[PDB]
Amino acid sequence: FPSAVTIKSWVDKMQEDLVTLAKTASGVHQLVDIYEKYQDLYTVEPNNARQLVEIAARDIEKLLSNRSKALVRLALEAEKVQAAHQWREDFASVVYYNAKDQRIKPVFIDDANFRRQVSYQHAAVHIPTDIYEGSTIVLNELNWTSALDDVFKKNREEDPSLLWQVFGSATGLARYYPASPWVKIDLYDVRRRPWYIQGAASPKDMLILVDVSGSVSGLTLKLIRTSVSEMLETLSDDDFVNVASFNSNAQDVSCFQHLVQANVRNKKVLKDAVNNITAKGITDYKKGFSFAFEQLLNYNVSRANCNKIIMLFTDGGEERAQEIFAKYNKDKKVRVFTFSVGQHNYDRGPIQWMACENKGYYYEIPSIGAIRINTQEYLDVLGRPMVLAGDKAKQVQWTNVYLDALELGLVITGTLPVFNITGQFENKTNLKNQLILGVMGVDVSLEDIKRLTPRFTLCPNGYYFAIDPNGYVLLHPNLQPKPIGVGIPTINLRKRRPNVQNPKSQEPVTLDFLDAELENDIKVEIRNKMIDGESGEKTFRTLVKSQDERYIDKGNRTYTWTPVNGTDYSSLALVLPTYSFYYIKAKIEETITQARYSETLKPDNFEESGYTFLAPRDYCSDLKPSDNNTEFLLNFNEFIDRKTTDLINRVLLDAGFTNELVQNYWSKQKNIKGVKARFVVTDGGITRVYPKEAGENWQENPETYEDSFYKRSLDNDNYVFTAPYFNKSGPGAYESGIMVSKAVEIYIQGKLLKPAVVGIKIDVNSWIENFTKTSIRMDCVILDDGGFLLMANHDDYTNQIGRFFGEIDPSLMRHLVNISVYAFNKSYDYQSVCEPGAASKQSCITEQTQYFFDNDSKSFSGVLDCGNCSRIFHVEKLMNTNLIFIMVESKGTCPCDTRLLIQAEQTSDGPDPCDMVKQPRYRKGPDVCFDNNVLEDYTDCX
Ligand SMILES: *[C@@H]1O[C@H](CO)[C@@H](O[C@@H]2O[C@H](CO)[C@@H](O[C@@H]3O[C@H](CO)[C@@H](O)[C@H](O)[C@H]3NC(C)=O)[C@H](O)[C@H]2NC(C)=O)[C@H](O)[C@H]1NC(C)=O
Ligand SMILES: *[C@@H]1O[C@H](CO)[C@@H](O[C@@H]2O[C@H](CO)[C@@H](O[C@@H]3O[C@H](CO)[C@@H](O)[C@H](O)[C@@H]3O)[C@H](O)[C@H]2NC(C)=O)[C@H](O)[C@H]1NC(C)=O
Ligand SMILES: *[C@@H]1O[C@H](CO)[C@@H](O[C@@H]2O[C@H](CO)[C@@H](O[C@@H]3O[C@H](CO)[C@@H](O)[C@H](O)[C@@H]3O)[C@H](O)[C@H]2NC(C)=O)[C@H](O)[C@H]1NC(C)=O
Ligand SMILES: *[C@@H]1O[C@H](CO)[C@@H](O[C@@H]2O[C@H](CO)[C@@H](O)[C@H](O)[C@H]2NC(C)=O)[C@H](O)[C@H]1NC(C)=O
Ligand SMILES: *[C@@H]1O[C@H](CO)[C@@H](O[C@@H]2O[C@H](CO)[C@@H](O)[C@H](O)[C@H]2NC(C)=O)[C@H](O)[C@H]1NC(C)=O
Ligand SMILES: *[C@@H]1O[C@H](CO)[C@@H](O[C@@H]2O[C@H](CO)[C@@H](O)[C@H](O)[C@H]2NC(C)=O)[C@H](O)[C@H]1NC(C)=O
Ligand SMILES: *[C@@H]1O[C@H](CO)[C@@H](O[C@@H]2O[C@H](CO)[C@@H](O)[C@H](O)[C@H]2NC(C)=O)[C@H](O)[C@H]1NC(C)=O
Ligand SMILES: *[C@@H]1O[C@H](CO)[C@@H](O)[C@H](O)[C@H]1NC(C)=O
Ligand SMILES: *[C@@H]1O[C@H](CO)[C@@H](O)[C@H](O)[C@H]1NC(C)=O
Ligand SMILES: *[C@@H]1O[C@H](CO)[C@@H](O)[C@H](O)[C@H]1NC(C)=O
Ligand SMILES: *[C@@H]1O[C@H](CO)[C@@H](O)[C@H](O)[C@H]1NC(C)=O
Ligand SMILES: *[C@@H]1O[C@H](CO)[C@@H](O)[C@H](O)[C@H]1NC(C)=O
Ligand SMILES: *[C@@H]1O[C@H](CO)[C@@H](O)[C@H](O)[C@H]1NC(C)=O
Ligand SMILES: *[C@@H]1O[C@H](CO)[C@@H](O)[C@H](O)[C@H]1NC(C)=O
Ligand SMILES: [Ca+2]
Repeated sequence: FPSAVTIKSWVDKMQEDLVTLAKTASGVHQLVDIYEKYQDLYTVEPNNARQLVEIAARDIEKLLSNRSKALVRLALEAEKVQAAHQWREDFASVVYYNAKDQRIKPVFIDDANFRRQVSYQHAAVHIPTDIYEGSTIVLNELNWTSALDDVFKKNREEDPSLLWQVFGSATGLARYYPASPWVKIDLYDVRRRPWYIQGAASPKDMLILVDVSGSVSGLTLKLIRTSVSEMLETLSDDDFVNVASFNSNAQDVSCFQHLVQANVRNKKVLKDAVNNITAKGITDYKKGFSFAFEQLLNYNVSRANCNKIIMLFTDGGEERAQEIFAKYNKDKKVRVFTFSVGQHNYDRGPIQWMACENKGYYYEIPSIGAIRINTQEYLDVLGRPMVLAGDKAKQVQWTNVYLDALELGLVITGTLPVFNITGQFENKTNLKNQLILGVMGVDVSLEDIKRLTPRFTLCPNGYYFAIDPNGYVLLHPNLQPKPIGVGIPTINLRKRRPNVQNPKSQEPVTLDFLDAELENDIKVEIRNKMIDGESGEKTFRTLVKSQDERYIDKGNRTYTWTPVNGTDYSSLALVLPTYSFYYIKAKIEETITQARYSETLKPDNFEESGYTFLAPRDYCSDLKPSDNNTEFLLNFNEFIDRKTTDLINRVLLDAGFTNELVQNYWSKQKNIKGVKARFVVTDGGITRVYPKEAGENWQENPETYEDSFYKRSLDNDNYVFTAPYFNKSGPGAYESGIMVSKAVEIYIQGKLLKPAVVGIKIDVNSWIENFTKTSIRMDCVILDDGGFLLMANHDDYTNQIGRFFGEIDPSLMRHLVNISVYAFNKSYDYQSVCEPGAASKQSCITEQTQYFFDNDSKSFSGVLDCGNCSRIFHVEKLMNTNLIFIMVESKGTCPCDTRLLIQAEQTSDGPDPCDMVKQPRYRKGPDVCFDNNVLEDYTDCX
């Protein structure tokens, strides 16, 4: 039973230790004087936030205008060549490429924009392996499409760095220049690609009715459970659905009861509802359709207000529901596509009738295999209103982000339909002009937009970002490839085969603005203002998740936004802290001075300067080191010695200042008693570790803007203690020790600049030795921001260093959150890969529970009562630093091993989507839309 004055005097002894050891060993107060002394070699220039945003909006506008324009050239030529064709029937005269293996076998160049072998002299062709022998529908369309060869080749010379041009086509071919070898079974139908089903129709309020009566059971039900799952893959993220069965009565076997958004997530609820359909009852078709036309009302919701589709997966029946379409379809504004599946011997008579009265189109499905071809030809009917406005339907329609099939990265496509002009201005009988040919696509990699958005003048905390009218993400730096979505991934191994590659999931990567950052009632008000807003900034105190999900910091974010002045399929946001409005412009003028700076950077001097490491960056002719930063550093010296424009000027100025911490403050100390290894990480990407012997175990990412502790120490105005991983793979441990950090504030003529982070990596053993000799002059735990053990007595805990305290003594920690200090948050990360459960690596949703300090008052006294043992806590925060000191009495007396508070990530389901739809997230759909011309002429279907 200790006493509070004696404890607080003893905490203030450990406070004055770790602070004074930090100020002496790190050259923090010495390095400011280095930055103060050289008042020259600067002109500190502002960022201005705004002026950055309007300039970077004009380049993202011109990039989508430069490539977009090319689309018009491919659409104008493709149609021109299509008029003069004359339909050859025999083919004894053609020579294309067939990229899956007369034909061509050309030369290949290893090229680096494509990261792959390209040709530049031919287009390649992908004919899906369901189709082909020479069948003169395919073979004739290789004829006129060969003309687009000159115009594909034209646009590389007009503007380089174009990625894949592509003409998709309604018969399934793809010509794409540059020609390249296509990447056991290759499924890949181009007509079901999100970039085709997007610019091939207008958005869609679908409603799927599924006959679940007693007559569908058997084969013809199993084809409906497959075909709805193959139907819903043809929906973009502007399209809405619902799935409704009918039988005796009617019901929306989905758990939604109205129309939903057809996200990645909301389509998964439907694929578990459809796969648990039972089959029993009596068909009636009158309680069914009258439930279908009510759902396509409900204006209450927030539908898209466009092509209304009722799709029908019945088997058969003798019921023309004539009393219903006269009730609801007098104005003929609901297209009804009807499918009739399986090999039932029923009456297909009425089902053909329902679709040819209601501008529909009857389809038929014999078996599995016809499912992929039939449920995509339903978009040729929806293109019928678009072709009748061919002067003004050629807008450009950009697709929201998805992974390329050729292995390029995240790419965004621009699409434009190509329509059949073969009589026009002469007009003509005009027989089948009411169908499109295909869609021209032009890719942009998001790296090419990131080339436009420089992330190296703003503090590593600052970053650009961009939101598309459905409230999803182009440039938030928390995206990364790998698909996202859905929940706990159950795979049984008791069902698979020694066979097929388990297909590649054409799903797009749609991250929500509320699920990249932390959800807050201000950032909602930002997004709903940013999604259509004209201009606005807001400065506020938020929770900022740290880059590795250990920690939560609290800082001031001043961010602003503006729309793209051209297209409206994006709007940008430059994000800046309050201490990053001013940056350092390098300005070096003597040419001897920067020559001496280059001397320092050579690897010959690591005994004198130490282990210097130089972050991978951009210039003319270099690469990305695969951990061989030594190879990058030698290549970088070859850049200087050939030189004997601002990144090259900054790093040379940065090395010259981090030199004078070594040769003037660390060379005069020479292996201090304590510490373990001094380190300096700056922006400019020069991280130096002084001794170089155990500094080879510096296991951190040398790119400083991706670096996990550099960003944290800029926010806090004091010492930050990081706690290392436990086991981690390897020796970061006792062998490594724990770290200290403090950013470096600079006082130029009334301004605030924080360029550098200076740190110490504390020896674990020597700081044990003070900690126990101070106690002779009881169960003590040093515990940081986040519940991680830094050190402790009792020596069963020192085998744990860095493990979260909830897996040590949870009864303290479940208590300690319940009395404030420390609170938490729980966010979701949609892209974390984990292992599949029970019934190798794939994507899943993980929870992330991150603990952090709440109030002030660094004195928390209180008593814990579990039962029949009680014990007394004295929780004391150390001042001017990031630490809690806890005095807990006697593990010893009887335990309470109830459970564990567990950090790290746990595989979980998402939020409840049945409740998430109720009050959904504000959004705005496009404005065009095309439906119901007077002409049309519906006399096909059949
Ligand atoms: C915990 O262990 C540390 C060793 O890793 C000890 O740190 C050293 O303590 C010395 C005295 O406490 C300091 O000496 C002082 O150094 C300054 C500048 O170097 C001189 O101006 C002072 O004259 C000198 N003191 C005297 C009496 O001459 C060491 O600088 C210091 N090491 C560092 C890196 O700061 C801690 O003392 C030890 N904790 C306790 C409570 O003993
Ligand atoms: C599609 O393929 C056909 C052939 O499979 C191409 O037709 C060919 O077109 C060229 C020029 O239009 C013809 O050349 C002509 O030759 C005659 C003599 O034979 C000459 O008098 C003309 O001055 C002209 O040079 C060629 O004969 C013709 N081939 C056939 C079999 O008729 C057509 O060009 C292809 N389409 C595209 C867009 O490339
Ligand atoms: C663009 O639309 C036009 C319609 O104006 C399409 O032209 C027609 O295409 C069909 C293809 O089935 C041709 O039918 C074929 O005619 C030959 C006679 O030479 C016959 O032997 C075949 O059995 C078949 O019936 C039709 O002739 C043709 N119309 C004309 C005036 O030539 C054209 O196909 C569309 N473009 C594309 C790429 O689909
Ligand atoms: C959405 O639809 C519901 C129907 O479920 C509407 O609720 C009806 O509102 C009228 C108002 O004229 C009342 O007379 C009815 O009694 C309501 N129905 C029920 C079952 O109570 C609702 O008004 C619609 N609009 C909104 C915004 O919710
Ligand atoms: C596109 O951006 C331009 C400027 O880049 C905007 O022009 C502004 O026009 C308003 C009034 O219409 C003026 O008050 C501003 O001074 C103009 N801005 C500039 C830069 O001078 C234009 O408004 C933008 N387009 C739209 C549709 O808002
Ligand atoms: C990264 O690249 C450098 C090349 O400069 C490697 O350094 C050489 O490594 C080999 C094998 O370990 C040694 O035999 C040489 O003596 C090293 N120096 C030179 C100048 O060749 C370094 O080992 C590479 N790192 C990794 C992890 O592969
Ligand atoms: C994330 O943590 C913040 C910590 O501030 C939570 O915000 C506080 O929540 C409590 C209880 O909900 C309120 O009493 C406080 O007034 C809130 N403070 C502020 C500034 O809003 C927030 O609720 C947490 N969010 C989640 C999803 O856990
Ligand atoms: C726009 O296109 C022209 C045409 O080649 C090109 O020179 C220019 O660099 C493009 N703009 C940008 C920002 O790349
Ligand atoms: C139907 O299947 C779904 C998905 O597995 C499940 O949630 C639901 O409980 C099932 N219903 C019945 C009656 O088995
Ligand atoms: C935001 O700025 C104010 C004024 O400069 C400062 O006092 C405050 O500490 C900052 N907020 C945080 C969370 O640090
Ligand atoms: C990780 O550390 C825990 C200590 O709780 C230990 O039980 C486990 O075996 C370690 N794993 C590896 C791979 O070393
Ligand atoms: C923990 O917090 C909850 C929520 O405020 C409260 O109901 C409960 O009483 C607290 N626990 C104790 C032991 O007071
Ligand atoms: C923060 O929590 C502690 C818990 O004891 C309390 O003493 C302190 O007053 C709280 N601060 C505020 C501002 O409520
Ligand atoms: C605590 O006391 C109860 C009776 O009040 C007794 O039955 C129980 O065994 C005791 N448990 C411990 C752990 O002391
Ligand atoms: Ca039936």
